[PDB]
Amino acid sequence: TGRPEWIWLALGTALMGLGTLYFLVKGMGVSDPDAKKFYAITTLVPAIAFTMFLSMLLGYGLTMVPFGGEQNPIYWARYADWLFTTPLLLLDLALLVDADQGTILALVGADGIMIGTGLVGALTKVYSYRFVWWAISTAAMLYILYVLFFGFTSKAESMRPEVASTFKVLRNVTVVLWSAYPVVWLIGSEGAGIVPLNIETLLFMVLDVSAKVGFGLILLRSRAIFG
Ligand SMILES: CCCCCCCCCCCCCC(=O)OC[C@H](COP(=O)([O-])OCC[N+](C)(C)C)OC(=O)CCCCCCCCCCCCC
Ligand SMILES: *C/C=C(C)/C=C/C=C(C)/C=C/C1=C(C)CCCC1(C)C
Repeated sequence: TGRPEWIWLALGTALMGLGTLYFLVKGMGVSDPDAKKFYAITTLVPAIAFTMFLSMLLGYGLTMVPFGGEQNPIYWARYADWLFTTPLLLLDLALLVDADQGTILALVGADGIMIGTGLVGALTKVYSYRFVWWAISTAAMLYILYVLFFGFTSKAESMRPEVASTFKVLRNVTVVLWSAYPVVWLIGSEGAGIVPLNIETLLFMVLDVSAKVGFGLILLRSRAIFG
């Protein structure tokens, strides 16, 4: 009966599910208050992803948008996942380096703009204006990456070296993974239409699992989260 990207939505669901269960069991077993905060934020991340992957697998979160002369499938539920999960990831990073309150507000604001303007782009009917929204979104993304690379690293230098070195691995993972998203959007079913929907779903699933479960495994096994 159903669409060919179903298999990657199914594999996504299973990996986000097992990662959530694993983080939950390890988290409930620790007593340190600082570690526990990291566990709570980091378990919630793949939990939200699991629910959105499951919804899309069962045929929700999907709409048709007319552009370029034809009717194009667009998965909007992805944006509902990212709207909450991307700022939770940034909060992990900010807590790890003791970032200022004003910095966090600015980053979460920027992140909201990135996801909101990405979604507006995805839903826009005049082909060339899709890319105006994409460009605004990518600018907001680049501001985030600049602040993580220059501002957060400088804050990390005032921490003990094992905290600084955990931050640097997470930072490097984040910059590499996050910088690929605007490229997948540009060339896939939301932008140019070159890479088909099934392969695009495969790419976003690998990126998402790496950015959430991978990131999580690295953070939650470090000594850096302990009080
Ligand atoms: C990360 C941020 C960096 C990117 C920022 C700028 C990059 C340089 C892009 C400029 C190229 C476009 C200029 C052009 O060349 O001509 C103008 C083009 C004609 O468009 P129009 O005749 O429909 O009316 C438009 C008139 N109006 C807007 C009032 C309705 O202005 C447009 O629309 C607007 C489309 C341009 C903005 C989005 C850039 C395209 C990005 C990549 C596209 C990739 C293709 C695979
Ligand atoms: C768990 C999900 C993660 C870590 C997702 C990150 C998603 C982005 C960095 C998305 C960025 C986008 C742009 C830069 C422009 C166009 C569309 C967006 C949402 C895909």
